[PDB]
Amino acid sequence: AMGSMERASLIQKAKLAEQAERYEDMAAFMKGAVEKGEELSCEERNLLSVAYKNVVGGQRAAWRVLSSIEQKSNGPEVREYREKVETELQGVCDTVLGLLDSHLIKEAGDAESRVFYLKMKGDYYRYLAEVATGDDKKRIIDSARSAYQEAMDISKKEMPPTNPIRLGLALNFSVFHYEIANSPEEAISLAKTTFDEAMADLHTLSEDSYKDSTLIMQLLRDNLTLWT
Amino acid sequence: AMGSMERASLIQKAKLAEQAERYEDMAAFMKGAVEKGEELSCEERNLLSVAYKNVVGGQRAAWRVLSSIEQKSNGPEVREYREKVETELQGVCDTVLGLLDSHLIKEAGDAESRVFYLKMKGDYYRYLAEVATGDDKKRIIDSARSAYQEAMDISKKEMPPTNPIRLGLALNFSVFHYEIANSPEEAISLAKTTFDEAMADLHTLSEDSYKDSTLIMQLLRDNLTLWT
Ligand SMILES: O=C(COc1ccccc1P(=O)(O)O)Nc1cccc(Cl)c1Cl
Ligand SMILES: O=C(COc1ccccc1P(=O)(O)O)Nc1cccc(Cl)c1Cl
Ligand SMILES: [Cl-]
Ligand SMILES: [Cl-]
Ligand SMILES: [Cl-]
Ligand SMILES: [Cl-]
Ligand SMILES: [Mg+2]
Ligand SMILES: [Mg+2]
Ligand SMILES: [Mg+2]
Ligand SMILES: [Mg+2]
Ligand SMILES: [Mg+2]
Ligand SMILES: [Mg+2]
Ligand SMILES: [Mg+2]
Ligand SMILES: [Mg+2]
Ligand SMILES: [Mg+2]
Ligand SMILES: [Mg+2]
Repeated sequence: AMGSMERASLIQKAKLAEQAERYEDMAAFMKGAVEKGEELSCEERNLLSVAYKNVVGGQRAAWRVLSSIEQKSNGPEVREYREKVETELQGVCDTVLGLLDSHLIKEAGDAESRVFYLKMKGDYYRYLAEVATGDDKKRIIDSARSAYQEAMDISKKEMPPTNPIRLGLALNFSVFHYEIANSPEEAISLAKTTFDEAMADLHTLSEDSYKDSTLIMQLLRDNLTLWT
Repeated sequence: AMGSMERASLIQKAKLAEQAERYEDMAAFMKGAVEKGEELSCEERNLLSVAYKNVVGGQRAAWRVLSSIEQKSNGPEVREYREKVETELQGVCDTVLGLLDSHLIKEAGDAESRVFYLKMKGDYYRYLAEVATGDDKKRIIDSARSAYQEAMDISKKEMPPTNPIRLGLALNFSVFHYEIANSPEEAISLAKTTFDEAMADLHTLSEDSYKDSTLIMQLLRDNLTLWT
């Protein structure tokens, strides 16, 4: 439906939608912008991520409420409605994964863009894994793992240890280990090594970069406190 | 789309949607329940009102953000996007007004139901008036006024001055006077008389009814403080 709107108009309206807290509209504007076929700038990548993270975050919160009610009950209505919300969540994840596969990741050559998109691929397979069961669950977990791992490999080679995208990737991959992969030790090791290597590199930063990096380091520390 | 689902299943899912904060789903379930053609119980009327008030409240907040940006700017994008949100808001209001006209109000014979629905009719024409301009604005304002006035007439004849639906009607009609009809004196007079007549009737109430009534009386007092 966004095929007739200018790329720049879609980006302008995504920013308006963010100000209005209209995240479904924001996501649809950014999907239309991606579908124009041009690469995204750093600012535009962040708009894309904010839009979908807010949409899927609402779905995940709803799914958890309904799943909890369903588990306590264990007619068909609670299961039906949890399945409805689950299907819509899966559809959002599949949409984001589709944009990354057609063709954001393959055209992303710079480390900052390529790591950003592979982290997104990890995150959306992670959200699919949260609602998956059984074997099907295994291949989805492995897809998340693989994406995160490729992102980590590039990030370690190409970015300093305080880079916020590198930090955010390591934070989310640590959460994947603790919450999805049943690997709390790997989660704790990753978060601690990431924190310590960032701390050692802070001296190289300006006041503003220091604020950006320490904000995400505090998230790693909050998890380490939750986990130990 | 809800024609195939049982009335009781729609009500059950509206309650699940409320717990999950999925207000658009809640509204669609309650629209389907109304369209079954049976009258609504007190609990079901409240589900209908909560669902739509949350949906339209999100739209009104967005519309205000976009309208403010538009006014400060005074390309077409801000106006286009404000018009999109405005049209969707109007559509929600027209949907609610349609349910009241087909056929909730005409089958509502008891004072508690009839006042509830006429207050809703007042409120949704009020939301249409907030975004209307010009003459068209006049007939919409008069529709809101007329609905509120019929509700007030029944409420004064049929309900005690502490009844929460009577109190809530008077609160919203006072807001209509102050914010829509440019009649701050009528707003203040209504809120003050309503407050005083409720205060005089509190002695007749149980502990729980007293809590219900004084909660809404505090809203009247908060407005009187804002307005004087
Ligand atoms: O509360 C959280 C915390 O999740 C973190 C924390 C650190 C890094 C990444 C995430 P997330 O990508 O949101 O799972 N996420 C969240 C956000 C919205 C809805 C729901 Cl149900 C959840 Cl769990
Ligand atoms: O902040 C309010 C206060 O509105 C009142 C106050 C007392 C009675 C009735 C109402 P309302 O029916 O929400 O206009 N409402 C509101 C609720 C959601 C979005 C927006 Cl923009 C608004 Cl203005
Ligand atoms: Cl359902
Ligand atoms: Cl490339
Ligand atoms: Cl638009
Ligand atoms: Cl009747
Ligand atoms: Mg063009
Ligand atoms: Mg049942
Ligand atoms: Mg399923
Ligand atoms: Mg490239
Ligand atoms: Mg580099
Ligand atoms: Mg039936
Ligand atoms: Mg422009
Ligand atoms: Mg218009
Ligand atoms: Mg009747
Ligand atoms: Mg009576």
